[PDB]
Amino acid sequence: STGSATTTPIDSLDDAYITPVQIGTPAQTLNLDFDTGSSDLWVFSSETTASEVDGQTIYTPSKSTTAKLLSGATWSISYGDGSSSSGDVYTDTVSVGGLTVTGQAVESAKKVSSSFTEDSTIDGLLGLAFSTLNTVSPTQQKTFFDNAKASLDSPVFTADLGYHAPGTYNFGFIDTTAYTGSITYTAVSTKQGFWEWTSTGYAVGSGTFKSTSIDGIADTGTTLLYLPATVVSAYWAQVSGAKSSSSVGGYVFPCSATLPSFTFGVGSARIVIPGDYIDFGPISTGSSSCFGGIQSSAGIGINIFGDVALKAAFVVFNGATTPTLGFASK
Repeated sequence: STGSATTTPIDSLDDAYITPVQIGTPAQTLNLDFDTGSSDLWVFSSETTASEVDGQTIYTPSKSTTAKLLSGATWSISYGDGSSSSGDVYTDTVSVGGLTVTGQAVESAKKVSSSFTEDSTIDGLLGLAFSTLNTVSPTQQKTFFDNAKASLDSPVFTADLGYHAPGTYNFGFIDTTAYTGSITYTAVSTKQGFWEWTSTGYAVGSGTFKSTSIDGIADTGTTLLYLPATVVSAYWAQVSGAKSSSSVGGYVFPCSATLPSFTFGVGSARIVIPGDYIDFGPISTGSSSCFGGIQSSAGIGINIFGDVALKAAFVVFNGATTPTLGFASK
């Protein structure tokens, strides 16, 4: 089997991407944030505290003839941005782009933090990291990809995120029309539960490539590109007037600037992020200070190849017995 679904930016900045997901019988379609940095499929639901729902579409398990309470199971998750959610668990039929999993753990939110409430466009998350990170207790649950894997034509999914445009998540096949050149594959460590890999270096604009190992995670659920402070300083030093602002929370730059590109290495191959992809617009409405799309990871503990980086590539998440990542230009 295979699946193919379009993923759409939630706003004009590509702050996140939503993909429609069918849950239950008859189908209830919710728009989920596919997140290769986490491993829980959770939704706003009929159980979510009413004051914490503000425009989201909710899953109502009592209206699904295939929903079953997973008795005793609870979940609770905290994300790197400080947001969180928690609740109980049903199993139900879940379909993405024509690919159906029966018995998928659907984690129903009883509580969500304010940033989720405040984002009316995201009805939940669909985790695509390794199932060892799944938070369901006392019986850990498998991700959608893990449950689908054996049925897929090939044990892979691909992320093809658009810049200010829709893109595609495919399951079970590699669309050879969706990229240029060849796909370069690189090793993955699953020791932290992430799609963790080592970039071979970087360049700023037309500058020379610096060969240096940068360990980080391919994370579709993170908006920006978070890299070591040395690398980020070298980038922003090429933008007149750019500075790190403690009050804003990162590097800002004059909105009148033209940003240089940023290149990252995948083995001997190179992925070029155009400068425009690094512009996240005014820090507040009407400001001439703009927020940068490349930020320091120094306070995180891990480097994160988020959407800014991934949207410049066609990315293969290869879930073979020994997982690997593939990157191609497009």
